[PDB]
Amino acid sequence: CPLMVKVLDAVRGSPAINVAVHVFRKAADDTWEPFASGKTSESGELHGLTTEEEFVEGIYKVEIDTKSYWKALGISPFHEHAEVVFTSRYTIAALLSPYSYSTTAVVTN
Amino acid sequence: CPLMVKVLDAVRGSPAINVAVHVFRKAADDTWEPFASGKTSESGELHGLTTEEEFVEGIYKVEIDTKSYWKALGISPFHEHAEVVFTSNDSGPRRYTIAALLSPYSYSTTAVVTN
Amino acid sequence: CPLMVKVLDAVRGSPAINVAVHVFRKAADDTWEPFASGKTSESGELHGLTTEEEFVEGIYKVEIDTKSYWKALGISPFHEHAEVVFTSNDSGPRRYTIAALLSPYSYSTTAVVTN
Amino acid sequence: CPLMVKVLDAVRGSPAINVAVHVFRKAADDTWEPFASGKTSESGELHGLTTEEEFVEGIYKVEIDTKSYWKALGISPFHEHAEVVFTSRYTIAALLSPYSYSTTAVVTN
Repeated sequence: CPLMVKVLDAVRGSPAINVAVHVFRKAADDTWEPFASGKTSESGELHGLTTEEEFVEGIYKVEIDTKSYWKALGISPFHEHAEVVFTSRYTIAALLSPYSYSTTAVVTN
Repeated sequence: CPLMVKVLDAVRGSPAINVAVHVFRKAADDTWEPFASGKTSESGELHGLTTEEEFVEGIYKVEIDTKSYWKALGISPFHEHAEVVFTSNDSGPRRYTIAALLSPYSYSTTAVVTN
Repeated sequence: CPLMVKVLDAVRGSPAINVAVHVFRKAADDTWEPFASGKTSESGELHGLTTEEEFVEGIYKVEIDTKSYWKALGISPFHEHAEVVFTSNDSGPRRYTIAALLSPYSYSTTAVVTN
Repeated sequence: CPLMVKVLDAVRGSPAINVAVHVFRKAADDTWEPFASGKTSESGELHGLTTEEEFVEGIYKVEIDTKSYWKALGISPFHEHAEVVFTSRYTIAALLSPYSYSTTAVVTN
């Protein structure tokens, strides 16, 4: 798999577990088409979203449902989600706080 | 002025100047409607985007054109832009500062919400 | 005033108020000598730490007491403090803003250096 | 090993390779005693710094030599190093830019 998503919780110092992640690809008609989705594991990682064959050149959006994550912990956060948009191994990492997030791409191989 | 945007450059240690910023509001048909826009100043700040009267409760998106900024500096970037999506909340008086710190392969955004 | 410190709270989305900040300068015997200190204001900013005349080229450490801040909010933190160590450089006129964004298990610090 | 250090480069979107890391422990006389050191690998990770037996309760400082890293890439950075100070699995992660860094602790098991 050429795409992995890793989510960390900066309040608890832990992986962010069971976070929903949705991936979209921009279609020829300029709309966002749903591409893949999943939930982070106990390690905060989401593997297997796609394959080398399916992950063609294009514009991709990774939407991380941070709001549901914080609300399940009792926290009303600022952001609706964390959005990562890029043109195409990619690791998309997100570090979450209730009123802040950071995202980093690590691109290897 | 209930909404300000501030952008910093983590490579040069400087305000990120002349960065395009677009604000959208989610419409009833679930599309994003352009709302306001501008360019960051020499202090990296964008003031005057909206008014207390216009900035009603709703879902907003602030799109920061980071890719064009890094292209102007000759540094290859990862992201097309930085997007900040939030629901505003008129429970008490509020001012929103959306702060973004930019690196070519990383950004962070923070909301500073004050009375 | 060539050196300012600004601290934000990523959990509450607010300036980090009443945070103790200590500045040190490296002495000839390689020890850290206290130089200046204060507490952040209601805007999360600490002004007036030093003067252009006092702030000569050297190695400085800015220590932000993040642990006491999180203890006051009742949130268990990881770090004892946030430390920012840098060499100042009087090649042209400069102002230094040391900005820190605090979470209980994470912080980021950025230098904004302007003419 | 109860302590791992991971360093990422936010300019290139890559692990930060061959970064020097020094660990100190505060002694009873209130001085910093050198505890362990190493260099990050091709994955940006530094494993094996210590053992469960050696990593007793105490105050630790992890000093990451970011200045040498940037200077080897032609960049004159702001910070002399990134310092992480904490009282005691710990993963200390640092994300580096020339005028900014972030550090996050991920504490598991």
